[PDB]
Amino acid sequence: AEYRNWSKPQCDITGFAPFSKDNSIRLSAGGDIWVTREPYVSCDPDKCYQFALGQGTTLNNVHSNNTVRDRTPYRTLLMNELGVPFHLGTKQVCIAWSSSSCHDGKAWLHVCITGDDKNATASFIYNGRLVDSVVSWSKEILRTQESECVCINGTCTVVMTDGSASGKADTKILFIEEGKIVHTSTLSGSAQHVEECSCYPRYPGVRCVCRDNWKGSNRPIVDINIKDHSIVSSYVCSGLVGDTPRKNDSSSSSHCLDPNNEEGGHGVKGWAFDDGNDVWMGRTINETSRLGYETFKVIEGWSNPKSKLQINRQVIVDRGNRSGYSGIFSVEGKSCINRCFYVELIRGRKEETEVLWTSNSIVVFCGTSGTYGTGSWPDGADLNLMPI
Amino acid sequence: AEYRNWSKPQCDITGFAPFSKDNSIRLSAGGDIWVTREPYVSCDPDKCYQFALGQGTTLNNVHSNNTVRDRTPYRTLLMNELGVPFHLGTKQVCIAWSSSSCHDGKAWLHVCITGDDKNATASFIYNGRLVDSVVSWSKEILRTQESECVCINGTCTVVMTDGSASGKADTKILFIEEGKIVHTSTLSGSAQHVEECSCYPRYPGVRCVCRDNWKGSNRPIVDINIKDHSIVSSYVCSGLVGDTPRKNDSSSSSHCLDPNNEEGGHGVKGWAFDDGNDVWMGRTINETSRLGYETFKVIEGWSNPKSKLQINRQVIVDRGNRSGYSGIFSVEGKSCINRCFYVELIRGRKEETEVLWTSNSIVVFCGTSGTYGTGSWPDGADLNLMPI
Amino acid sequence: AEYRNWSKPQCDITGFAPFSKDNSIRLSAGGDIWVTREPYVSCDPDKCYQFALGQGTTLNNVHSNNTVRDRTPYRTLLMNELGVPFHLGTKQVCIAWSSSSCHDGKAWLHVCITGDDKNATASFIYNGRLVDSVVSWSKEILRTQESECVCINGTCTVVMTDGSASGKADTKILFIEEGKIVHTSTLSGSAQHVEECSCYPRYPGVRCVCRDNWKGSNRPIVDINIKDHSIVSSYVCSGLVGDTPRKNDSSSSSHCLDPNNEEGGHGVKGWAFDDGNDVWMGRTINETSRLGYETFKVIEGWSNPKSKLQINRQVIVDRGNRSGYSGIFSVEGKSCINRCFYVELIRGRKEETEVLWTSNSIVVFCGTSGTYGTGSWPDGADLNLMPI
Amino acid sequence: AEYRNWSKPQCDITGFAPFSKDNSIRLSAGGDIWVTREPYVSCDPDKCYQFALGQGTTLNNVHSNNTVRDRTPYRTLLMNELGVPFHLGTKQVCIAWSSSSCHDGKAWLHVCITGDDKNATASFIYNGRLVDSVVSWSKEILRTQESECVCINGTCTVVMTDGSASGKADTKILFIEEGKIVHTSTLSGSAQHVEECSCYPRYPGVRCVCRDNWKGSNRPIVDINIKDHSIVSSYVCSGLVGDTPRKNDSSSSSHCLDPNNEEGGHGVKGWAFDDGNDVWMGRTINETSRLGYETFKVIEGWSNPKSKLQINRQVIVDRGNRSGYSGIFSVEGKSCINRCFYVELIRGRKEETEVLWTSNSIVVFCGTSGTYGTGSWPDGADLNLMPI
Ligand SMILES: *[C@@H]1O[C@H](CO)[C@@H](O[C@@H]2O[C@H](CO)[C@@H](O[C@@H]3O[C@H](CO[C@H]4O[C@H](CO)[C@@H](O)[C@H](O)[C@@H]4O)[C@@H](O)[C@H](O[C@H]4O[C@H](CO)[C@@H](O)[C@H](O)[C@@H]4O)[C@@H]3O)[C@H](O)[C@H]2NC(C)=O)[C@H](O)[C@H]1NC(C)=O
Ligand SMILES: *[C@@H]1O[C@H](CO)[C@@H](O[C@@H]2O[C@H](CO)[C@@H](O[C@@H]3O[C@H](CO[C@H]4O[C@H](CO)[C@@H](O)[C@H](O)[C@@H]4O)[C@@H](O)[C@H](O[C@H]4O[C@H](CO)[C@@H](O)[C@H](O)[C@@H]4O)[C@@H]3O)[C@H](O)[C@H]2NC(C)=O)[C@H](O)[C@H]1NC(C)=O
Ligand SMILES: *[C@@H]1O[C@H](CO)[C@@H](O[C@@H]2O[C@H](CO)[C@@H](O[C@@H]3O[C@H](CO[C@H]4O[C@H](CO)[C@@H](O)[C@H](O)[C@@H]4O)[C@@H](O)[C@H](O[C@H]4O[C@H](CO)[C@@H](O)[C@H](O)[C@@H]4O)[C@@H]3O)[C@H](O)[C@H]2NC(C)=O)[C@H](O)[C@H]1NC(C)=O
Ligand SMILES: *[C@@H]1O[C@H](CO)[C@@H](O[C@@H]2O[C@H](CO)[C@@H](O[C@@H]3O[C@H](CO[C@H]4O[C@H](CO)[C@@H](O)[C@H](O)[C@@H]4O)[C@@H](O)[C@H](O[C@H]4O[C@H](CO)[C@@H](O)[C@H](O)[C@@H]4O)[C@@H]3O)[C@H](O)[C@H]2NC(C)=O)[C@H](O)[C@H]1NC(C)=O
Ligand SMILES: *[C@@H]1O[C@H](CO)[C@@H](O)[C@H](O)[C@H]1NC(C)=O
Ligand SMILES: *[C@@H]1O[C@H](CO)[C@@H](O)[C@H](O)[C@H]1NC(C)=O
Ligand SMILES: *[C@@H]1O[C@H](CO)[C@@H](O)[C@H](O)[C@H]1NC(C)=O
Ligand SMILES: *[C@@H]1O[C@H](CO)[C@@H](O)[C@H](O)[C@H]1NC(C)=O
Ligand SMILES: *[C@@H]1O[C@H](CO)[C@@H](O)[C@H](O)[C@H]1NC(C)=O
Ligand SMILES: *[C@@H]1O[C@H](CO)[C@@H](O)[C@H](O)[C@H]1NC(C)=O
Ligand SMILES: *[C@@H]1O[C@H](CO)[C@@H](O)[C@H](O)[C@H]1NC(C)=O
Ligand SMILES: *[C@@H]1O[C@H](CO)[C@@H](O)[C@H](O)[C@H]1NC(C)=O
Ligand SMILES: [Ca+2]
Ligand SMILES: [Ca+2]
Ligand SMILES: [Ca+2]
Ligand SMILES: [Ca+2]
Ligand SMILES: [Ca+2]
Ligand SMILES: [Ca+2]
Repeated sequence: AEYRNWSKPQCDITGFAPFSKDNSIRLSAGGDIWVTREPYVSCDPDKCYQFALGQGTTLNNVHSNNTVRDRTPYRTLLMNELGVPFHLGTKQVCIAWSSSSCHDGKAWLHVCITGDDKNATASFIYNGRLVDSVVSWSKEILRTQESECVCINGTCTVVMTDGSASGKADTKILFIEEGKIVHTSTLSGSAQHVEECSCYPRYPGVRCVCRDNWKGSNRPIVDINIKDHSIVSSYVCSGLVGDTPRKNDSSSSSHCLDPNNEEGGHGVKGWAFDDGNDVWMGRTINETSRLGYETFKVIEGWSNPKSKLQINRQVIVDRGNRSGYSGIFSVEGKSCINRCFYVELIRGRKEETEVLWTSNSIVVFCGTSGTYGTGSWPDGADLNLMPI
Repeated sequence: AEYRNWSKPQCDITGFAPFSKDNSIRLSAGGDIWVTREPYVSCDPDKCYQFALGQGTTLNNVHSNNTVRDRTPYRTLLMNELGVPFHLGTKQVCIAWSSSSCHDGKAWLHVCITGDDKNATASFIYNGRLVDSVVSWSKEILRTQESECVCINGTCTVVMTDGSASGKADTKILFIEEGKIVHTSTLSGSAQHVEECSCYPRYPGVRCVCRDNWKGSNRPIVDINIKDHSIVSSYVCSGLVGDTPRKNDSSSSSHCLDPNNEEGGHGVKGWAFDDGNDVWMGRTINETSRLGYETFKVIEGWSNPKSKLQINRQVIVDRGNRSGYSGIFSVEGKSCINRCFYVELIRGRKEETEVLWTSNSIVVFCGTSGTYGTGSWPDGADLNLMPI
Repeated sequence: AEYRNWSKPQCDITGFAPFSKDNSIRLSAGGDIWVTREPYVSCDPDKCYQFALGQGTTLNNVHSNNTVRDRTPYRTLLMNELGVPFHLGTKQVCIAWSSSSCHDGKAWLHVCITGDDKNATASFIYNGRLVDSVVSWSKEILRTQESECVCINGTCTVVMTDGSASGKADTKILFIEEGKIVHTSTLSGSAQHVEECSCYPRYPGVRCVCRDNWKGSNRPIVDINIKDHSIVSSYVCSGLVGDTPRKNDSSSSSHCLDPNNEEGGHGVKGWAFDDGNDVWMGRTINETSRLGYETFKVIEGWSNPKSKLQINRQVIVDRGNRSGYSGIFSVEGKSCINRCFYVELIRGRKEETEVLWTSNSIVVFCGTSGTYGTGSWPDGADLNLMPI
Repeated sequence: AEYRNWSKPQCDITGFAPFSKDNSIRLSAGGDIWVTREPYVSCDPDKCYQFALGQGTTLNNVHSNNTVRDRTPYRTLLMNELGVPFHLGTKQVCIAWSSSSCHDGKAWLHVCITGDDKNATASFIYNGRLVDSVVSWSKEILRTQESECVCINGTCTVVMTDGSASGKADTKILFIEEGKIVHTSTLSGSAQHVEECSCYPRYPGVRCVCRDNWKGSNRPIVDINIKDHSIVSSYVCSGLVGDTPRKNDSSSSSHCLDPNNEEGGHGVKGWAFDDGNDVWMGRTINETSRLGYETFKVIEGWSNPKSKLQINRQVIVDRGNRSGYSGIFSVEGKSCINRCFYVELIRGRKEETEVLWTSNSIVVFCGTSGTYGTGSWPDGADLNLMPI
């Protein structure tokens, strides 16, 4: 086995094609399925895995009451092969209420954060054994991506944030070789508030598209030099912005270096990536809440903060159906690196009151250079009929 | 690992021997089993897999109401090892309400069709990663085999139909190398309406025996040249015809080049294959509905449209018990290529009203050059006692 | 991978040591466990598998009513790794109401018999593909071992019986190379009625200890020359006899060449093997029914029909708890071939009336040259409390 | 594959980092989970396994009544991959009410003890086959570690005790090469009462930290020379003692060679290991019962019986939540041997009366040379709401 370098061109992308769905909530109506949130997909050199943060319970289970909560001692990172729903035989790969995973071409890395809100611990688990850990630096919910980290030449990188949700915080990018934290660079450049980075290889570096929870409805960008550890940061230029909340299409504005200051507070995890000077991104369709999910190409939307010229719109989930977190992952082809995305379909509290629990299913798409049609892939669970 | 060429003679066939049954519906009476239809078997160079189109639900599950429906967003292709019933730990290999799979000797191909009836998308997934997709060409339920595709020298072929069920439609045969659509040939020769081809290697080409849903109770044949991409087409000569509906044995007639125009409208998925100038086929015993299932050898039935001389009849499922789709698959022996078949045993709506759901189990047989006896392998589920 | 020859000495045996138990019936009280009977253990060169004949249902399942019946269309051979209870994810390896399996060192053989009582079919499945089949020869429940076949130099042998349970029948020993029936020898020598042979390698041949269902409470022996296909047969000399029913210890008698004519009618599957001129065997403790299970060494009990000198008694299952079929299997050590046995613990009908079903669990022991103690390993299920 | 020598330095340890949790009891509230006690973790050269002694039942199961009992015929050793909860598809690797497992670098050894209290049998199972067994020597609950054995150069060692719980007993250390008992050394040196040793490699020997159930609240130490089979024994010097019960921190005293005679009677399984002349250990926080669980480094606590200078305290489980057995396991890194521990979280009888059963979940930590924070990882099951 060799290390993944990802030293290949990004694939031709004309839009995205259907790839997986787990129907997890519909299945949990007549089966033992884990209660989850904050899921993601990541793949070894052969095949993909779906991950999620469990609530240490199944759904048709008295313990599923109040799974609205973000951090308990019972949250673990569940890891299955993609499209195998989180059944009772699913492996919990670490204790974690925040996490991120990747494969360097030789073995898995899991970055797992649990413990006290004011003093959480990040364990680093590579090749099925604990190799390192770090404390919270700022003592206020040490957290990371909730999607795949990225490894190049065997150096894995991961964005972690400690401190305020709605003010300045302390973001650090760690570098990991065989599970060992070998360097820490701190957040630098013009990105002001960084979370939950959806990151992807982009030889010779990594690139991340994050969530500003403070002043921006534009998403931050972070560029990571793997070799000398340098960090630059900015925002997705594109005049059509990717966070939720945001202002509508006619009212919105962005900026390449600064938060737009537009409904900025709060956010949702999301993704985007560069296509020359164009940008592919997706987002919730509804501008205030996590209902619906679309993707498009903004032309010059990677280098022109004034551009609102989208093309290749696809509805992934229609505007009446619920979405949630979404993130990028990258899959090496024969000649090129393709780009894929998953989308958390959240059901339950607080939005839905028919049931006491909070879970999610996923649906997953992949970049295609072929043709494709139209549709809608929502959760499909009828909450009026689920475990009373 | 090398590519499958299948450059071996077809095995001596004196009839078929029992091979698998999953008892899926009986199991679903006290366990969590997926609701399925449109199943098939296909095998890698070591071992076989059962596939089916799930309804994104298990049976003892409120979501199993109305699984009569043919296409929802929740349908995925389930893939298990043959004889492992579709339990909750079963892997969903793509989103699909129409599908077809094969192994080229190196890796799996899945052809998966989902999305809008008028604009469905066909994703092509090879070696656990999406490589291509195509849109509907005619905008009316893009669909494919519901049984294994066939790959020779690493070029996989698959029949896909778009357009009318009960008039002319646009059938295309695609060619796929490592998940990449490398050519499309359109349907040619004298076959008028083509569906759900049960296809099998026949070095140097592929051969398919399809379903005419329009004017024929004889089944179409399609011959696919893998090397220069040419396509010829006709009908199964044999005077005893293989579709359902059909006219009875004394009243029936066929034709080698044309639909018999005999109760032709509608049909059911089925299979047949040549044995010199003889033909092996199977079919439902009842001539109007999917009750019972038999197989036989019509002598000169591959080259003489007047022949009604059958021998080696076997009842697979008796005439009081329900059948459904059936299709061929092919298994490489030490010296020869054997031929096998599965048979969908459909239970539930609309025919059976004791329950609100629609599922199936399977039973599977294989060509044998040995001797064999007699029996009946129905579904065995007592619907009077199942999830009320 | 090479072929198993088993060209090693039988291990020193001072008695048997505990090896596995599946608690299948106790588990089925709060889980989805298959209804089974006629189980056995067999092992590949690495590890062991438990097999059983399923009733195409789980226990807490309406379909478990009447699983007393010996042959239905829904019976399949279940195969798990040893000590993994027959859960819903268990693989059904063929359709079978009678079966036998072995590994030649390269791949599995399954011998599977299903279909009409008067015209049953025996499929031969090797390396995950059907290679041969035979019809019933005598048209009266073609049946085989219900325990492992034995393969030497890649020629597997299996005893099959067709015809009368309580008169002369037609026993044949088949020889199989890569799933192909390459020869059939018919039953020869002085054994009059042969069933359900518990067979074991004994270089250069195989040896079997069977069930006489007609005139003998002594068990038959069958010797199989793998190279020239010759067959001799007799009975276990030992004056303490191994069938059930039988006469008590003081009243009993045997004979090396002839059925003892002692309560002979009927029987139960069992095992024994030679240790020089001594014999190891086990049997039910109760002499008329399948309650309890013991093992011992009869000294000179392999060559002297008058000897009733037992030593090294072990209770495997105490005389108040239910037993059932038991059979031998053989496990290659570094220097020697060890001998092991499983014991069917039958629960349910007709003997137990608290429930409508009929199943079994297993317990398994292995030959040891060490020391060992005493105990009792019954089924442990409280049928007064099970699925009403 | 080569033999594990463990000829590497013990890793830098600054405390312990989170590693796994199975939430087994919370899961058993809406799923089929085994009833267990006496669990442990052990790892092959790639990955870790959780083990436990099952009660031959699942929790939501009538058979879970009275699982308070220590030895029944239905207890088997369950083995899963670490963090896969003991679901119904879990493999029972032997019959055992006392056990211990290890991997020599080539294959697993299981040491399994079942049968009569006064005449129990210890089976030794290596590479999926029984190789040896021994009887009870003293005829009073032959028992072993309930945590991993240790293998060096392919000689595995294991501590076993027979005889009195609250007086002198007969402890022996066995040596096993490929499952074969090749020598037995008896307990020697100044350790008076030995149980349930938590053992760990320490090249060139093994070292164990045990439970004195008679006169000591200090834990015994046993040193095992693998090459010449010699045995020395003593007690953990450290003035803060590791058993439960014990006297409080201000009242307590220890002794390097003798039981402290301090509330000594009874005990709980535990672990410790040397760090130069310092000692790492953990223990229950409550001094009389198995509520809470902490770990610390006593400075000079390995060579000075007067030292009560602890540093690097971590709460693993807070003082209101239940603990239980805990034990060490060892994981080979690239350059060093790390040390990890699991902790049995016991729920049910006799302490908790809301339910009739007795089970446990686990939580697992690992030595880290990094930094770490604070938290609490209890069982989390609400017994007021569980299977009535
Ligand atoms: C079958 O499926 C395919 C693929 O999904 C559909 O084709 C796509 O249709 C979408 C939506 O209409 C297209 O996305 C849109 O691109 C527009 C670009 O304008 C024109 O420019 C191109 C070339 O430059 C011309 O060839 C063409 O005439 C375009 O019209 C944007 O203006 C759109 O944005 C606006 O409309 C959307 C959606 O309605 C609004 O929500 C936005 O906020 C905004 O106002 C949009 O992005 C897409 O490019 C097409 N894809 C491809 C590959 O062709 C078929 O429409 C579909 N068929 C059926 C029957 O459903
Ligand atoms: C045990 O199991 C075996 C195998 O299943 C059975 O043997 C088969 O029996 C079937 C059904 O009778 C045979 O199939 C039939 O072939 C007929 C051919 O006619 C004769 O020609 C051959 C040689 O040319 C002669 O040797 C022989 O005498 C044949 O009679 C066809 O005429 C049949 O078609 C007609 O009958 C069927 C079924 O009854 C109708 O439904 C049809 O519509 C049609 O009118 C039929 O196809 C088969 O060939 C036999 N197989 C083998 C390998 O021999 C045994 O019968 C069975 N035994 C018991 C006791 O059940
Ligand atoms: C702990 O566990 C061990 C192993 O299970 C037990 O030791 C075994 O005990 C059994 C049962 O008593 C022994 O089996 C018996 O062998 C007898 C042979 O007679 C003597 O011959 C030898 C040497 O030739 C002498 O050393 C010895 O004194 C023997 O007594 C047979 O006569 C027995 O058959 C009769 O008794 C049985 C059982 O009671 C009846 O049911 C039979 O029908 C018959 O009348 C019997 O086969 C066995 O050999 C011992 N094994 C070993 C390895 O020593 C311990 O007894 C046990 N301890 C406790 C406390 O339970
Ligand atoms: C975030 O998480 C980290 C790691 O868990 C915490 O830091 C640890 O805090 C614990 C508990 O206070 C420390 O353990 C203690 O060590 C003491 C040593 O005394 C001093 O000596 C060192 C150097 O020699 C000085 O640097 C330092 O000032 C120490 O104070 C012992 O005295 C303690 O034992 C006593 O206190 C405990 C716990 O309160 C009692 O229960 C005992 O019975 C006993 O009386 C104790 O062992 C530990 O060393 C720290 N670890 C590290 C790596 O620094 C942070 O406290 C935490 N932050 C928050 C906000 O929760
Ligand atoms: C669910 O949790 C809430 C918050 O603790 C609690 O008040 C409520 O009683 C719980 N609901 C049920 C049905 O137990
Ligand atoms: C967005 O979601 C809100 C919240 O329910 C809803 O009321 C509103 O109609 C939605 N807005 C749009 C523009 O679809
Ligand atoms: C099942 O679905 C039908 C069609 O929508 C609906 O009318 C009916 O109420 C459903 N049945 C039940 C029991 O909910
Ligand atoms: C075919 O099926 C129909 C539909 O129920 C039934 O009424 C009829 O009797 C069957 N016909 C034959 C010839 O068996
Ligand atoms: C079980 O089967 C018997 C035999 O057919 C039948 O008479 C009886 O009604 C069945 N029992 C139940 C409870 O359905
Ligand atoms: C054997 O079993 C029968 C059947 O129940 C029982 O009545 C009898 O007591 C048993 N006999 C012996 C000798 O244990
Ligand atoms: C549980 O076991 C105890 C001890 O045998 C018994 O007395 C009691 O009846 C059992 N409880 C139930 C609910 O059956
Ligand atoms: C220890 O546990 C006992 C048993 O319930 C409890 O009563 C006591 O308060 C605990 N002691 C301490 C010091 O926490
Ligand atoms: Ca924001
Ligand atoms: Ca259930
Ligand atoms: Ca038709
Ligand atoms: Ca008999
Ligand atoms: Ca249940
Ligand atoms: Ca003590």
